[PDB]
Amino acid sequence: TGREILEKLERREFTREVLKEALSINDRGFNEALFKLADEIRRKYVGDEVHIRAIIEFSNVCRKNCLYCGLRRDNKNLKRYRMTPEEIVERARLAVQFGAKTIVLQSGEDPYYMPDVISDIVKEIKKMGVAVTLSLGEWPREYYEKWKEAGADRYLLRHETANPVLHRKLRPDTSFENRLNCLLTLKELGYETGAGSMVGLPGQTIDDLVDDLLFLKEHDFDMVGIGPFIPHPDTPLANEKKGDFTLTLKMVALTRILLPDSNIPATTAMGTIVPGGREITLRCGANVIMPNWTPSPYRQLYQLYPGKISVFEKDTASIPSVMKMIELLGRKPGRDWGGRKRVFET
Ligand SMILES: C[C@H](CCC(=O)NCCC[N+](C)(C)CCCS(=O)(=O)[O-])[C@H]1CC[C@H]2[C@@H]3[C@H](O)C[C@@H]4C[C@H](O)CC[C@]4(C)[C@H]3C[C@H](O)[C@]12C
Ligand SMILES: C[C@H](CCC(=O)NCCC[N+](C)(C)CCCS(=O)(=O)[O-])[C@H]1CC[C@H]2[C@@H]3[C@H](O)C[C@@H]4C[C@H](O)CC[C@]4(C)[C@H]3C[C@H](O)[C@]12C
Ligand SMILES: Nc1ncnc2c1ncn2[C@@H]1O[C@H](CSCC[C@H](N)C(=O)O)[C@@H](O)[C@H]1O
Ligand SMILES: */O=C(\[O])[C@]1([C])[N][C](C([O])=O)[C]S1
Ligand code: SF4
Ligand SMILES: [Cl-]
Repeated sequence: TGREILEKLERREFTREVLKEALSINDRGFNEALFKLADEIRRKYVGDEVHIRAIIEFSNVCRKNCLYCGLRRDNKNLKRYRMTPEEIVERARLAVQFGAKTIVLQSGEDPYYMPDVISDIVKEIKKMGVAVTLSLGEWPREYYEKWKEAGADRYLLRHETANPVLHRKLRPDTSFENRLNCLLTLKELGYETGAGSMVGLPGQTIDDLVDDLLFLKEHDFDMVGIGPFIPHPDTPLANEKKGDFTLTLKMVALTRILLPDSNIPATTAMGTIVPGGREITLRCGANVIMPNWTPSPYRQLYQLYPGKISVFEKDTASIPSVMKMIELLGRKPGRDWGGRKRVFET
């Protein structure tokens, strides 16, 4: 029964079977109660502040060939771009002028910048008195060390899928073992570390989703980014089914229940698959939003999946828009960098 699974979630009995059953029950009443539980846990542990992370997608060049991703190297039907270091720093400064307290630098795995150009950019942005998060993919330990010395605070490296077999199939350049080793290295070097997964990948099962939740709980990540798989027409997965929004939302809710003090974004992919999806997600366990700060004419070229929102508006619209969102949700913008504030418990 749903009521018993809720009770067990409330008492923190996070067994495999309780998670499977939560993910398998499709009853509306159960789902709504699960979302209310996550919302309430969010409020109690991380409060009403919604932390704004301004993301600059500074290059869409990638050396990898992930099957799901529109930036994969085999996609010849994409105009590739690279922002200059000066452009990146000045665009970051503009976001800080607009009130961002974290700058996220994201790219394809583009060798050009690595490691020294990144280091230089990080140092310049850190002078602005904000947190810096990197989301650059898999690189040697030495690169991660250089970036940490340069002042980077956080690193986002979604684990994608905790099924090693599925991982290697979808990400043929690498492996789950490699991805995990990167995540462990980042944690050792003192980054606030983010992981997370896609929901509704071709071949992914409900037991796989359970294993994603258990993986996340085991390593106690600071941030967890979850969104649905959205097929891209210039990829091998073009004809596969999109991930289900509701199931994805349940994954966010369960993540908050499992990791009550973590930082959990309402991802752009959630807002792409359903109009108003980020706002829903912020009411079902999430506490972070990542407005797109990539400038025109590049923004529209950073196409991991189609239909991405925030492309038609002026390139400074997103920060004001999320501030309006936060207000209409009855929430508050973050006052500090929004680092993880651990609540030690039993
Ligand atoms: C806004 C709609 C529809 C509400 C509605 O329209 N219900 C009828 C009117 C009720 N009023 C009290 C306004 C008047 C009553 C007198 S009347 O004469 O109208 O009958 C309600 C119906 C179900 C609600 C969600 C679920 O909970 C799950 C979840 C819990 C989290 O925590 C917050 C997020 C989320 C997604 C909820 C958001 C929102 O809250 C929803 C969509
Ligand atoms: C960038 C330009 C020119 C002046 C400038 O370069 N300003 C640097 C401000 C730096 N900070 C954000 C760190 C100040 C924090 C002050 S605070 O008292 O909010 O802590 C300034 C002038 C007016 C400012 C907007 C309005 O105000 C309304 C609104 C308030 C929100 O809040 C943040 C978003 C928004 C849209 C503002 C963004 C930005 O800022 C604007 C465009
Ligand atoms: N088709 C698609 N649908 C939904 N999310 C996708 C997607 N393609 C990629 N993503 C997400 O986009 C993220 C950013 S890729 C850029 C960061 C870095 N190269 C890296 O891979 O870590 C990936 O973590 C993945 O979860
Ligand atoms: O999960 C995240 O941190 C990011 C930044 N959100 C992006 C999206 O498109 O939803 C991809 S990773
Ligand atoms: S998911 Fe990241 S590493 Fe993989 S192809 Fe896309 S940009 Fe490159
Ligand atoms: Cl961050």
